[PDB]
Amino acid sequence: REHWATRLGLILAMAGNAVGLGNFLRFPVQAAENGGGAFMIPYIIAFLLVGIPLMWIEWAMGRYGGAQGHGTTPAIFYLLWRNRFAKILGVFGLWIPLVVAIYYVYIESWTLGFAIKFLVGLVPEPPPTDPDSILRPFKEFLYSYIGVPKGDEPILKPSLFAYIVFLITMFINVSILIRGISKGIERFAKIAMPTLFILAVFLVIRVFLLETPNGTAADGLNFLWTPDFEKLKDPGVWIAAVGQIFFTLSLGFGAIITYASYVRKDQDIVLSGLTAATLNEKAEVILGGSISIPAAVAFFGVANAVAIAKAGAFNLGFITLPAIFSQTAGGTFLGFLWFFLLFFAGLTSSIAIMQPMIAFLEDELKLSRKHAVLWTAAIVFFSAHLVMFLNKSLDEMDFWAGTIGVVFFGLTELIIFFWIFGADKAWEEINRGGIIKVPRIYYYVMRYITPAFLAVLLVVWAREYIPKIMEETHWTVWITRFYIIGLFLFLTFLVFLAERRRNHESAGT
Amino acid sequence: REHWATRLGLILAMAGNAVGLGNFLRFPVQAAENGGGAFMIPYIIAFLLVGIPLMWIEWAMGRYGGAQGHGTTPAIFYLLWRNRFAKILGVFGLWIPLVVAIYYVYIESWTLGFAIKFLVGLVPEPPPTDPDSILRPFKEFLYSYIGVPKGDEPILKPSLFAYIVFLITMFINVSILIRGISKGIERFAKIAMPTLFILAVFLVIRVFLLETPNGTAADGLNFLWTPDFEKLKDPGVWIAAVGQIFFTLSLGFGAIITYASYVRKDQDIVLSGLTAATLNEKAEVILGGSISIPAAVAFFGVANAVAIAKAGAFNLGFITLPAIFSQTAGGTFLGFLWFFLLFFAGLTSSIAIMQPMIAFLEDELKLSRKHAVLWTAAIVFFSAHLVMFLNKSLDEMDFWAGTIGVVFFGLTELIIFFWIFGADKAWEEINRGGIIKVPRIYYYVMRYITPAFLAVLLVVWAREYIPKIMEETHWTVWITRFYIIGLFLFLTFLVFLAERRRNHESAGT
Ligand SMILES: CCCCCCCCO[C@@H]1O[C@H](CO)[C@@H](O)[C@H](O)[C@H]1O
Ligand SMILES: CCCCCCCCO[C@@H]1O[C@H](CO)[C@@H](O)[C@H](O)[C@H]1O
Ligand SMILES: CCCCCCCCO[C@@H]1O[C@H](CO)[C@@H](O)[C@H](O)[C@H]1O
Ligand SMILES: CCCCCCCCO[C@@H]1O[C@H](CO)[C@@H](O)[C@H](O)[C@H]1O
Ligand SMILES: CCCCCCCCO[C@@H]1O[C@H](CO)[C@@H](O)[C@H](O)[C@H]1O
Ligand SMILES: CCCCCCCCO[C@@H]1O[C@H](CO)[C@@H](O)[C@H](O)[C@H]1O
Ligand SMILES: CCCCCCCCO[C@@H]1O[C@H](CO)[C@@H](O)[C@H](O)[C@H]1O
Ligand SMILES: CCCCCCCCO[C@@H]1O[C@H](CO)[C@@H](O)[C@H](O)[C@H]1O
Ligand SMILES: CCCCCCCCO[C@@H]1O[C@H](CO)[C@@H](O)[C@H](O)[C@H]1O
Ligand SMILES: CCCCCCCCO[C@@H]1O[C@H](CO)[C@@H](O)[C@H](O)[C@H]1O
Ligand SMILES: CCCCCCCCO[C@H]1O[C@H](CO)[C@@H](O)[C@H](O)[C@@H]1O
Ligand SMILES: CCCCCCCCO[C@H]1O[C@H](CO)[C@@H](O)[C@H](O)[C@@H]1O
Ligand SMILES: CC(C)C[C@H](N)C(=O)O
Ligand SMILES: CC(C)C[C@H](N)C(=O)O
Ligand code: NA
Ligand code: NA
Ligand code: NA
Ligand code: NA
Repeated sequence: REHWATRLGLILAMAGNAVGLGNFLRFPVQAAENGGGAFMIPYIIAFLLVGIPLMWIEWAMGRYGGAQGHGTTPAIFYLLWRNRFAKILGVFGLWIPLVVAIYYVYIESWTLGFAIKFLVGLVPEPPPTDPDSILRPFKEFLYSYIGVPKGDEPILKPSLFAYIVFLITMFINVSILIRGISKGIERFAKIAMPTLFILAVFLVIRVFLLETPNGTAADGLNFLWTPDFEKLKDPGVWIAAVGQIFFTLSLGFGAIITYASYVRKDQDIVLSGLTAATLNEKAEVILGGSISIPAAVAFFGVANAVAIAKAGAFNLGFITLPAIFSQTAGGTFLGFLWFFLLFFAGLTSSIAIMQPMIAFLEDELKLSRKHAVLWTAAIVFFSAHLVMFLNKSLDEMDFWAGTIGVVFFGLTELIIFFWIFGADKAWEEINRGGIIKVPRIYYYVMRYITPAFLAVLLVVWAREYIPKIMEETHWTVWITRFYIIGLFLFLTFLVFLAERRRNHESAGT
Repeated sequence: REHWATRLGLILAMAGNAVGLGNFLRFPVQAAENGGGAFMIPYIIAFLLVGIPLMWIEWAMGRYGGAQGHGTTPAIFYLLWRNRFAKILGVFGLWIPLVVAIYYVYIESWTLGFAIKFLVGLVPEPPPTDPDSILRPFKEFLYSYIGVPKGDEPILKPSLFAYIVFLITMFINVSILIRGISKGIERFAKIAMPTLFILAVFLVIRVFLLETPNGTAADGLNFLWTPDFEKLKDPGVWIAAVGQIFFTLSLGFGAIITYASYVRKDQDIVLSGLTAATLNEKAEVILGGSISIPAAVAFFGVANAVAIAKAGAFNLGFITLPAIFSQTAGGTFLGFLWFFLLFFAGLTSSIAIMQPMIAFLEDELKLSRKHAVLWTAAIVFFSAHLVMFLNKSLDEMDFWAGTIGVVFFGLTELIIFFWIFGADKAWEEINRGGIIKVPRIYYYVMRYITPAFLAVLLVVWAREYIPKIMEETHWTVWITRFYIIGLFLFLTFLVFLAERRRNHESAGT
């Protein structure tokens, strides 16, 4: 089996798995939509009661499986729980990252296409004070790129440029993955993460210099970092905060598990896992939090900044920020640096969510790395046509896989490891080889608090939120539901084939 | 490998593969849409220049593959042509029958549901002369069963009854297939084919007694059997005639090939193949041709009968015929006998188009028959939800797979066997073990006339017909296109896995 070559390499690869579009695009919107500082308390609490303990659990399950030649959850769950149902529940750790990759790589491709156009100055020209006259050209630019519907049909028509850039983006992901863990992912992380850090710091500095008649970047920071204890009682804020913690730490996607499956059996995961998690959190709250929101607030004031965030997932990052930058000297190049940052952040994460399918095909069906990578890319490339052409298909996938799925899977993996496999065995396994030990209090957090917290969350979710989504959506949501259900049945079939191959092989040995 | 147990068994199974909904539903519409007797000359000529020679070619390829343990075209094409492209072209002999099964089993399920309701008398009551007042209730009955759209959305809503009957129909197909070739398919054919023949003869007799002020059944027969040489120049009629010959003989679906793969290496296929073909043709032109058209013509006259046929694929068989029968004593029970006939005709054919996927999984991935059958049923059952809920998805599948695909595949398989593998080797292989020999003239028909006839047909098709279909259809056709393209990529992946398994096994031996 492959292994990470260096400690630093492992840490930066895991940090790049985590630090992605979630930090720079998703966090500012979630924080802004949910009251700024009012979001931050539930967020910090979720980091402590869910993010940290689940991070250690995933690293441990991955390292444990990897020791036996298995890096993905159909096999790993079965190692932990010798029951046919383990293998079926395990399919979610292939299905979730595959479905997420299907829309995530497309959005990543937009950042590359925007980086290219901004570099070469093929960008809109706003009319030199009316905000709408400045924003409209950037709205039109995004809408033309991805091809937002102008009529009643729920159909998208991406530009030829966007489509070619998607192909290029898939090629770049493949170019890294095909080189494998140490020579591909790890080597890339050592270049990409320092680059990303420097680009991000530069942009934070530039933004901190923004001052207009409507405010300063300081006003943005104050909005994000001033607590509002009256919102601690709002379930929606808690649900938002927990969903963001899963998404941002890559938990419940089978991706931390698969990366950790390349950690040597004896090598520490306590300090390493904690470090990757903290690095992500710094990039999220310090870097991601200090760019878009303070820029928007400086230019528009808090109330308008908030309304922009609520407006769409992509408004702040693909329309508003470049529009604001366009009002400054060098602003087109600053937009380039922003999209380049987003691109490296996305790329280091998308390789992490394609690696589970790759590991499964290699570990369980015994494909060569080359074939595993190319068939993985083929399935993602083909499937992404749904997200490219069907309006809101992206939203539907992000909901089932990237929102509900990961929380369900996090609870599942915790129950399997800490309850079924055995709490003391799990605890022992997490701590084995640790440079530090997990604080004792965390045993009770993992065994009782985390699953209870998650279980309640899912119930309140399913009761007061999802009913309005199974009944109040356009009929075309069933196109995406049908297809991703088919993907699950497909992956289940592959796990069935893997077991038949194993059986036929055991009979020959 | 399994083998057919008896000569008669083999013949009736192959006759039941052929004799299906194509004979009783499709033929009358095609003949009626294309001038009755004006259709019949091109049809008879296509039977001689395409149907017969391709039937022998498929039996021979199947028997040839079966001798080496292979019943499906990815492997068989590769045996005939040791080239990677053979295996890829061979995927069409899994994809075509799977896609066709996906809509064909659903339509078969309607015949079972109608048989049930007609048996129990849960049928419409027409108002005792106005044709519309008699037809409308039967139109409404079909539209409620399958759930035709009442608004603008291209969405179907089948009744709960129709949905349960689809499940039952899948179960019945599975119940036969899971017993295998000799104890399942062959044993069923020995019961079903005589039943079908007797039901069909009874219905022809009953219809021949129809006389109304608008005409007699005799008028229907005269319309169908009176040549119109002025239509011999119409390409559309030729295209219609050839498409019907493929569909009705099950050619180009990989299904005759797979059945023939269970014929012993030494056993005759010349007389056997010819007999199955002739039996189908009698059931088509004598039985299928003498029921619906003469009934409709007797009641409505030729011009109206023709207009009914042009009205929809299903109007004549599911609306008009039962409406006409309802005007006669015992007419509800006669409708039962009609739908029961259609059900046995469909069932004996649907098992034939599921068997290729089953044979592939058994032969190439080494699944047990039980697992091959159940996974096949699962994929068909799941996929059929597209045809059940998306208006016109059925039409799109029937076009790409059941219309264009089979003609393309017929030409492909002929080129592979007779040109690449070798005309003299092919000829030798067809005739080996024959109780009779193929007439010498047919060597030149197979080598030159058949491929030339097909090639011209496809060109004239692609030039003067398909352009109007890639540009003049509703956007939702891309939902079905996307999904069936995904099915091809899926089957290609399975052929890739089969080759890797074979490779790993050869290295162990
Ligand atoms: C591998 C799956 C292929 C399914 C069909 C893909 C069709 C892609 O179609 C392409 O779309 C681009 C973006 O809109 C257009 O700019 C191009 O002109 C068009 O060829
Ligand atoms: C990495 C570089 C990818 C380049 C893809 C080129 C796509 C060209 O796309 C074409 O460009 C023309 C000129 O702008 C436009 O007028 C056309 O509408 C557009 O189709
Ligand atoms: C379910 C996902 C399948 C999407 C396949 C879409 C195939 C491409 O479809 C083509 O796209 C072009 C670019 O928009 C259009 O200009 C063409 O009119 C259209 O034929
Ligand atoms: C919500 C959970 C937050 C846990 C923060 C743990 C901080 C560390 O807590 C420390 O743990 C050590 C090891 O068990 C003990 O020896 C120390 O006395 C204790 O203070
Ligand atoms: C491609 C096949 C599409 C068929 C699905 C048709 C079912 C439409 O049903 C609709 O589904 C929506 C989404 O759940 C709901 O919001 C609506 O209440 C419901 O009427
Ligand atoms: C295996 C793939 C499952 C995808 C969702 C299938 C949903 C079937 O839904 C069923 O449809 C029937 C027919 O309209 C309705 O009568 C039933 O009330 C409904 O439960
Ligand atoms: C093989 C027998 C299958 C029987 C399936 C029963 C489906 C019942 O279906 C129900 O039947 C009621 C009474 O007719 C109707 O009023 C309801 O609308 C319908 O949903
Ligand atoms: C692409 C094929 C997917 C189709 C899945 C449809 C899932 C079922 O959808 C359900 O169907 C019922 C019966 O029509 C409706 O009454 C319900 O409103 C709808 O939710
Ligand atoms: C369109 C093709 C129709 C072919 C009909 C063939 C009828 C049989 O033709 C016969 O074939 C025998 C064997 O070669 C010869 O010995 C006979 O002389 C010949 O008449
Ligand atoms: C589920 C994803 C659907 C996206 C497909 C959108 C492409 C629509 O494009 C349309 O396609 C039709 C069918 O070929 C053609 O008749 C029209 O000319 C064309 O505009
Ligand atoms: C940042 C990592 C991926 C995030 C995917 C977010 C998916 C949901 O985001 C959605 O939010 C807005 C809601 O009005 C819409 O305007 C957008 O179309 C978008 O699909
Ligand atoms: C008989 C074996 C399967 C035949 C499938 C036929 C598919 C095309 O048949 C179509 O023809 C008519 C055209 O107006 C439509 O009314 C129907 O909805 C039907 O889909
Ligand atoms: C799905 C994950 C790889 C996403 C990543 N953690 C991010 O924040 O963008
Ligand atoms: C697809 C084939 C099995 C159809 C069959 N030959 C019929 O006439 O209905
Ligand atoms: Na992150
Ligand atoms: Na990343
Ligand atoms: Na037939
Ligand atoms: Na049949």
